[PDB]
Amino acid sequence: YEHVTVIPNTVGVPYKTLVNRPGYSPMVLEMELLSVTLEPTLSLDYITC
Amino acid sequence: YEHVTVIPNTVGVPYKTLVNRPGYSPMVLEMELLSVTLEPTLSLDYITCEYKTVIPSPYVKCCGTAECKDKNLPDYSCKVFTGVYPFMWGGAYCFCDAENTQLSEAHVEKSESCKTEFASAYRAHTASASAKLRVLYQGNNITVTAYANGDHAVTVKDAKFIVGPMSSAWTPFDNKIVVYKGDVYNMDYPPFGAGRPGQFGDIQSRTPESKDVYANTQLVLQRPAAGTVHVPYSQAPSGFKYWLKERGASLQHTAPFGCQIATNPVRAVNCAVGNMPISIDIPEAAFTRVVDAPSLTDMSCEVPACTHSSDFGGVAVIKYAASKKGKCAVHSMTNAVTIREAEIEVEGNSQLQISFSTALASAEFRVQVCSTQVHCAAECHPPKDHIVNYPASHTTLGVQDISATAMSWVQKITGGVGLVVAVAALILIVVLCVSFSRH
Ligand SMILES: *[C@@H]1O[C@H](CO)[C@@H](O[C@@H]2O[C@H](CO)[C@@H](O[C@@H]3O[C@H](CO)[C@@H](O)[C@H](O[C@H]4O[C@H](CO)[C@@H](O)[C@H](O)[C@@H]4O[C@@H]4O[C@H](CO)[C@@H](O)[C@H](O)[C@H]4NC(C)=O)[C@@H]3O)[C@H](O)[C@H]2NC(C)=O)[C@H](O)[C@H]1NC(C)=O
Ligand SMILES: *[C@@H]1O[C@H](CO)[C@@H](O[C@@H]2O[C@H](CO)[C@@H](O[C@@H]3O[C@H](CO)[C@@H](O)[C@H](O[C@H]4O[C@H](CO)[C@@H](O)[C@H](O)[C@@H]4O)[C@@H]3O)[C@H](O)[C@H]2NC(C)=O)[C@H](O)[C@H]1NC(C)=O
Ligand SMILES: *[C@@H]1O[C@H](CO[C@@H]2O[C@@H](C)[C@@H](O)[C@@H](O)[C@@H]2O)[C@@H](O[C@@H]2O[C@H](CO)[C@@H](O[C@@H]3O[C@H](CO)[C@@H](O)[C@H](O)[C@@H]3O)[C@H](O)[C@H]2NC(C)=O)[C@H](O)[C@H]1NC(C)=O
Repeated sequence: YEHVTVIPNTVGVPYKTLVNRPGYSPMVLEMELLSVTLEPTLSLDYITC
Repeated sequence: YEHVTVIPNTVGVPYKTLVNRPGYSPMVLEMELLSVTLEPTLSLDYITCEYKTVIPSPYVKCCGTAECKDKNLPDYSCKVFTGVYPFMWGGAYCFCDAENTQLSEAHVEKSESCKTEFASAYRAHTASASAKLRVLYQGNNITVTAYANGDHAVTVKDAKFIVGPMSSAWTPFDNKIVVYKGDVYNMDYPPFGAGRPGQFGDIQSRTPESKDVYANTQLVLQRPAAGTVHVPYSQAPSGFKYWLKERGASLQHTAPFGCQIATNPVRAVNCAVGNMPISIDIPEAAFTRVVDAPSLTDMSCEVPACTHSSDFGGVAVIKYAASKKGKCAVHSMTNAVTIREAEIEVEGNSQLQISFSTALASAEFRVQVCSTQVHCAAECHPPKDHIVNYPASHTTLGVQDISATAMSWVQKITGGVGLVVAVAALILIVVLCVSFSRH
C-alpha cells in the first residue's frame, strides 16, 4: 500500500498522518525532519588572496 | 433422504446446498468438482505415416530391348528407356553402342517407422462423461467418482450419489479427429483410399500392423542421365512429414471453455460448460431433530470489513445466545454472498466469525445460522488488485441487485419527479372536474 502525504519543511516538529486501508485497522505515522540540507553545486570562478 | 440439486460445471469452486428436512435441523452440504472427464468413443479410421520408396536395381539390357510386367504393389511404376549407354567405374557397361534399353521400376511401401511414428485418424462418437466430486459430509471430506449419465450410483459412508446427465452435450472433439502422440487435432481427413499427394493421408493403412497400404504419391519415373546408372523419379514428398512441420496448435491450446486435452485414452478434462444434476440419498442417521439441535436467539451481526475481492474478502461477526452446546450449519439466504464455512460451534452467549465473498458494493443479506435468520448489512470496498490467479468465489453480478446502498439518490430524484407529476396530475384533475361541472 502506497501512502502519499505532505509535511511542512520546518525542522524538529513531528507531524502525524493516518494511513487508512479499508479492511485493516487504522495506522498512524509520525514523521519529523531532523535535518534538511541544500548543497549547491559549485563551479569555481577564481581564487583571490 | 433424497436431495436433488444443480451445480455449475466450474472445477475447483465449492458450492453450498441446503438440505432442509422439516422436523430436523437444517443441513449444509459443500460439493466441489475435482475433475470432469469427457472420454469420447473412438473408432480408428486409419493410420498415416512416412512412406519409403523401394527401387530394385535397374535392368540394363544392351544389344536388346527390355520389358516388364504389371505388378500389384501399392504404387508400382515401371518404364523402359531407349538409347541409354551407361558407364561403370571401369568404363562402358557393354559394347553395343545404341539400341540399348534400361528398365526402371519402383514402388511405395510403408516404412518400418510406421510402427512408432504415425498419426491415428479417428472418428468420434458420444462421450462417456465421468466426474470426481468432493463432499463435506458432516465435517468429513468424502470423495466420489461416478459416470455422469444419470446412472451408476456410488455409495460412500452409506450415502448414495447419482450424477448427471450433462446439461450440455458440447464436447471439444468434432466427428473426425487426429491423434499424433499426445496432441489431438480437429481436421477433416481424406477418406481411406482417396488420399492426395503431399498432404495428410497420402499413405494410409487400417492398422499399423496391416499389410494393406494405399499410396497416392504421384510417383513418375524419369529418364536417367546419360552415362549414369541411377534411377531418377519425381515424387511428391511425404504428406505426413509436411503435416508434422505444419501442424499448428492442437486442441490442448485452442479448445474453448478452457478444456484440457489428454491422450491414451483421448480425454477432455475440466470443461466448464453446462451444469450437473446431483441427487443424494442421505442416511437418516445424519439428521438431527429440531428440538435436539441447539436453538439460537438474541443474535446480531456486524461486518468489520467487506471487500468484493473474489477470495472471501468479507468477514462478519455474529453475536449469539445459544440454548446449549452443539453443532449448527450456517447458510446464506441470498445468492449474492457466499459463506466459506459450513458449520460453526455454538455455546451459551458468545460470538462467531464467518468469512464470505460477494460482488455487492453494499452487502445486505440474511444469514440463517441455525433455523434463525439474522439480517447483516454493511459497506463494501473495491479491492486494489486488478488480476488474480483464481476464479471468482462468489456468484455473478445480477441485474440491478448490486446497486450500492447510496442509490438513495435514485430514490430521491425519482421521488421529486413523481412529486411534480403528482402535483401536475392533481391540478389537471381539479381543472377537469371544474370544467365538467361548468356548463
Ligand atoms: C588550511 O585549511 C584550508 C581550508 O581547508 C586549506 O585550504 C584548502 O586547500 C586545498 C588545497 O589547495 C583545497 O583543495 C583543492 O585544491 C586543489 C589544488 O589544485 C584545487 O584544484 C581544488 O579545487 C577543485 O576541486 C574542488 C573540490 O572538488 C572543486 O570544488 C573546485 O571547483 C575545483 O574543481 C575544479 O573546478 C573546475 C571549474 O572550472 C573544473 O573545470 C575542474 O574539472 C574541477 N576539478 C575537480 C578535480 O573537481 C581544491 O581547491 C581546498 O579547497 C582548500 N579549502 C577550501 C575551503 O577551499 C589550506 O590548504 C590548509 N593549509 C595548508 C597548509 O594546507
Ligand atoms: C510408443 O509410445 C506410443 C504412445 O506412448 C505408443 O502408441 C501406441 O501404439 C500402439 C501400437 O502398438 C497403438 O495400439 C495399441 O496397442 C495395443 C497393444 O497392447 C493394442 O491392444 C491396441 O491396438 C489396437 O487398437 C485399435 C483401437 O481400435 C484397434 O482398432 C487396432 O486393431 C489396434 O491393433 C492399442 O490401441 C496405440 O493406439 C498407440 N497409442 C496412441 C495413443 O496412439 C507406441 O506403441 C509406443 N511404442 C512404439 C514402438 O512406438
Ligand atoms: C476438506 O477439504 C477442504 C478442501 O479440500 C482440500 O483440497 C486440497 C487443497 C487438499 O488440501 C485436500 O487434501 C483437501 O481435501 C479443506 O479446505 C481447505 O483446507 C486447507 C488446509 O490446508 C486450506 O489451506 C489453508 O489456507 C489458509 C488460508 O489460505 C493458509 O493460511 C493455510 O496455510 C492453508 O494453506 C484451504 O484454504 C481450505 N480451502 C477452503 C476452506 O476452501 C478442508 O480443511 C478439509 N476439511 C477436513 C475436515 O478434512
